Amino acid sequence: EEWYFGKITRRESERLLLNPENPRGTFLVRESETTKGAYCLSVSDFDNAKGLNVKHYKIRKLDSGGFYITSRTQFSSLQQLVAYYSKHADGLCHRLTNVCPT
Repeated sequence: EEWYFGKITRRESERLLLNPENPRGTFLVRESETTKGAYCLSVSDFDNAKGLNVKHYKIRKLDSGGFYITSRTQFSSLQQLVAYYSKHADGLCHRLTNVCPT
């Protein structure tokens, strides 16, 4: 619930995620703006050339009702997806480390 930001836009999610004191891996889950029914996991990242940046991963819907970023790793809920990537990056730009503040 804490990390579910609902109908926040892609750019508003970037504004919040790009706060300079957010550790790398700060994230939120939102409804996708461009794919109705899908969600997005937006994560803060960083590299030493470009600096702070946000990576967006579309979370698409399954026919069983599940969710997935890559079809190779499907979940029965967004809570299960968030718990999984908080445990290990498994291909994400970085492990989910902190829920995006306020």
